Formats: sequence, C-alpha cells, structure tokens
Amino acid sequence: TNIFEKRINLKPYEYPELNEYVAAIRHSYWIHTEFNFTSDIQDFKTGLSEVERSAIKNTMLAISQIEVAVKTFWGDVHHRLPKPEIAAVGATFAESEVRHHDAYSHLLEILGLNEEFKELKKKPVIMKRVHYLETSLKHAKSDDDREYTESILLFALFIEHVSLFSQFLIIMAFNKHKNMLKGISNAVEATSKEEQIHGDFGVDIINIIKKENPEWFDEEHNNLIKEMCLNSFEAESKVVDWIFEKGELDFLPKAVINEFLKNRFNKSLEAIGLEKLFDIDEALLQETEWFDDEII
Amino acid sequence: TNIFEKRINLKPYEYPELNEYVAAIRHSYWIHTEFNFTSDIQDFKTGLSEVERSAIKNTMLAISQIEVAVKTFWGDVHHRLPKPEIAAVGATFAESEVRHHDAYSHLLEILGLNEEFKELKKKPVIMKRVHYLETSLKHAKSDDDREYTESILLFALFIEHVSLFSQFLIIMAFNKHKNMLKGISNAVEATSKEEQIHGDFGVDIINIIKKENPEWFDEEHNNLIKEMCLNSFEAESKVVDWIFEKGELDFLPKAVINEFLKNRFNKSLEAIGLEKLFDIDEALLQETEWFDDEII
Ligand SMILES: [Mn+2]
Ligand SMILES: [Mn+2]
Ligand SMILES: [Mn+2]
Ligand SMILES: [Mn+2]
Repeated sequence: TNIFEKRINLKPYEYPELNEYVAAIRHSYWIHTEFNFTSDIQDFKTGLSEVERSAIKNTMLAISQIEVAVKTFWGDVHHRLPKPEIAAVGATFAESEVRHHDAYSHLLEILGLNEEFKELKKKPVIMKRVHYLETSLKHAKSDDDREYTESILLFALFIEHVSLFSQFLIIMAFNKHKNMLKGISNAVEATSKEEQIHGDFGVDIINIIKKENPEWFDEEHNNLIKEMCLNSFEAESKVVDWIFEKGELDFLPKAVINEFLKNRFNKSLEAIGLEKLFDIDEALLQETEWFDDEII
Repeated sequence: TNIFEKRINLKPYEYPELNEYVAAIRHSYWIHTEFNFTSDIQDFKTGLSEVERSAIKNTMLAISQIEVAVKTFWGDVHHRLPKPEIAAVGATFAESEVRHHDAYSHLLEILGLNEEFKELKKKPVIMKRVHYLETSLKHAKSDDDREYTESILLFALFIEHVSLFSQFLIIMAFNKHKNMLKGISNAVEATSKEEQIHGDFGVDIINIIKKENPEWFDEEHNNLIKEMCLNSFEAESKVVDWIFEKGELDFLPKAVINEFLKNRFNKSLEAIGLEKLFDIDEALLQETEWFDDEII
C-alpha cells in the first residue's frame, strides 16, 4: 500500500479501519439548534461576577478565533491521499466543521460579542496564536508528499487535539462547578468529542505514512516536531494568561490548565512514537482527569 | 462582485441566500440505518415476478452506478468559487454524497447484487451512460473559469436533477402501486430530495455566473448545452429500455417515464433562461405529477 497513490478499484479498502471515523462522526453529529441557550444568555448577562464574565467572554472569543473561519483542510485531504475511504472521512469531517462554525457564530451573535470578535485579530496574544497556526499549515497545499505530511502531522496532533482544549476545559469546568452555561457546555462537549475524533484520524494517517515511509521520520525531523510542540504550548499557555487577564478562577487555576495542556501535547507525541516533551506534576494533572473521563 | 474571486474576510456574505442550502440538507439528512430493509430483502427474493425482479434489479444497479462511487465535485467547488458561503454548502453536499454511497452500497450487499455490480461497467448501455457523464465533467478540473462553468452547469442541470430520476420514479411507483420495497422506497425518496437540493444550488450558481458574465452565454454555447441535453436524454432513455429488457411494468410504461424525463430536461433549461427542447404529451406527463408532489 501507498497512501499517496490513487487506486483503480473502489473495493477492497486498503485501510478499512479508517471507515470507523465516518461512523464516529455520524454518532457525534449535532447542530446548535438542538440546544437551548436562553439561560446561558441570562447567565452571561447577569449571573457572573466581573472576573467570571471576563474569563468566559475571552474563552468564547478564543474558541471562535479557530471555529468561526473557513476550514477546508479535511475536505481536501483526498487530493494528496487519493483513497475512497480517506475521501469519505474527509468529507464527513469537513461537514462537521461547518456545524462548528455555525454553532460558535450563533454564540458570538447571541452573547453580543460580534464587535469584540471583529477586533480580536489586533491582540498580540491572538497574532502570536495565528503565527503558529499558519506555520503549522504552511505546506497544506504542497505538491511534495513529505512537506504535506508535516502539515497533516502538526494540524492533527497539535491543532485538532490541543489548540481548543484549554477553552473546552474552561467552559466544562465552569458548568461542572457552577451549574451555569448549560447550553454552551453542551455545545462545547459536542465540539470536544468531534475534535478528539478529528485528531485521532490524523494520528492514524501519520502512523500509516510513518509505516510506509519510515526513513522520512529520523531523529532530526522528530526534533523539528518537538520544537513546533513547544511553540504551540507557549502560544496556548499565553492565550490562557489572556483569558484570565482580569483574574484566575479559584476552582481552575492556570497552573492546573497548563499541566492539562502539557499532558495533551505529551500524548500527541507518544501517539506517533515520539518521547514525551514535558515533565508532569501528577497532583495538578489529576485535577482535570474528569475532562477526559467525560469526552472519552 | 465576482464569484470566481477569493474573499478572505468571512463577512459580509456576497451571496447570503446560498446559506439556505446548508439548512436544507440538515433538514433532509438521513442514514440508511434509520430504515428497515428486512421486508424489502424478502420482497426481492420471493415477492416479485420474473419481469418485476429484473426491472427492480436493473433500477438498483443503475442508481448504484452513480451513487456507489467517490463523489468529490461538491467538496471541490470552493477551489474555483472561493467564497466561504459556497465552501459551507460544498462541504455539506460532499458529506450527503458519502451517506448516499453507504446507503446504496448496503443495498447492493443485502440484495446480493455485488457481483452483478462489478460486471455492470461492461454493458454497452452503461458505457454509453458513462460517456455523457464523463463528457459533462470533462472541465471539472480546468483552470479556465468559463470551461469550469460548463461542468457545473451540465452536472447540476442534467446529472443532479435528472440522471437518477427515472430510477427514483421506478422505485417509488413500484411501492405506490404494489405496497412492496418499503425500506428501499424510503431511502430512494430521501435520496431524491437531496439530489433535488443539489441541482437547485447548482442552478443558483449558474444564474450568478450568468448574471456576472452574460457574454459567456452566447447562442453557440447555448446550442452546446442543448446538444448535451439531447445526449443526456438519449442515454437515460436507453437506460430505461435496459431496465425493462425483460418486459415493461403495466402501471408505469416506458412512454410515461420518457415524458417524465423530457419534462425534467425542459425545466432544467428553463431554470437558466434557455428555451424548452422537448414537445410534451400532457396526458402522459400527468401520470407522474404525484412524484414531484411527493419530492417538492
Ligand atoms: Mn471544529
Ligand atoms: Mn476539527
Ligand atoms: Mn447522491
Ligand atoms: Mn448529488
């Protein structure tokens, strides 16, 4: 098998196991119109202290920075990985991103955050985030399979599996602790599950590429993956600092969120056979174990 | 205002009305696992005469010739029509085609038609159908916007709005008259509604292209569209002859199916401002009015 080459017959599948990702998204499928956000609008308006409102506002803006955008990467994977089973997953994933866009676009509207969203791009922390996101996808349109592989790798391991996860954690933790933001936490939980599925497929694709082209993955390029991992963590850790610019939440300190992120980065590296990059404080990490127990 | 030109900023939308197509497919969304085909399997095995079974088998094979294939045209429209609103529709449509593929692939399996499906491509009537289908999409990957426009036009007006519709009509008519093939007619009705939506969006895209580039739609190019309309009808009319090779169904004669097809071809031409091509026998057309009353 060669993942990069087109095949003559539709059947049999060369990577039949990838078909499970279509079933996974059909099971996770959701539209924001299934949730009721009336209490969330009221909570955001009058139920929060100024510290809590600033944290929630910034978290919603940070999710939207990624979700409220044109996201065609998954829908285009078939051009460079021309397999029917990959094209099926890619199309299923591309549609799920349209559902995410509509959900967060609706949430910015009803929370009265459209003007703040338009001005978000001017923030240095956001520009720094955009830099690592654009660098990660610099080869998304490359004619070289090895360069394109770098884009899949960084996109799946770090963007899909980690970029939004401090934000998903903040919303879920807020609902778990305060029983507020019911509709938003439902939408966030549904988005988390789909991003987890997106990254898992990308991890599987990378392991197929690595199995078929082991010589592309030397100690040298493994060091290049590790420095991109560090850049992603530093940028996301700074986004966390900005989210809590008006004060930390006592039940979810930044130190707890940072350990949660480092662990996700480690798991992404380990998923493709690399060694872990971050030393983990187990006691601080334990505080967020409930998140993965919910997402699965 | 140019449909072919990239707009990086998400809002304001240039064609906000195209968003209705994403909501239309979310409303029509279905998976074959929502239907029960147990009675259909039994009907196909023991409930049909030799004439009826041959007609149903050939109809299912003809639907599958189009549906059981990699269908990435809709998911790629954004490359040449780089608008966020178009990209959202394209991704939603590309996913619906994966659902259609899984549905008809499941139906070929449970009806024991996998081997007959593998050999279908060798039939002269099928080769003749493939010829007009491939000719219609010959410019699907062109760098010239005018040539690409020809592919969208033929694909939407004739392939999406008509190619499968004699088959959808045959299945629904069989269920209406005989109260058999319950699950299959449900899946066919659900597919018909989504193909109707697919072609409607394509018609809207063509009318935007025609509004922005009226000089592209000259008498010479309109004559080519009419010549392609005739080629599509002749090939689909021959597919109908093949479906009924073992005998016609008294309740749905070929003359009735052919008038149904000619009328659909006329409506596609009229939808983009071209004149009707076929003379219609109104009495024979009236016999299939119930079909559009169900789909629309
Ligand atoms: Mn998303
Ligand atoms: Mn994703
Ligand atoms: Mn279809
Ligand atoms: Mn279609």
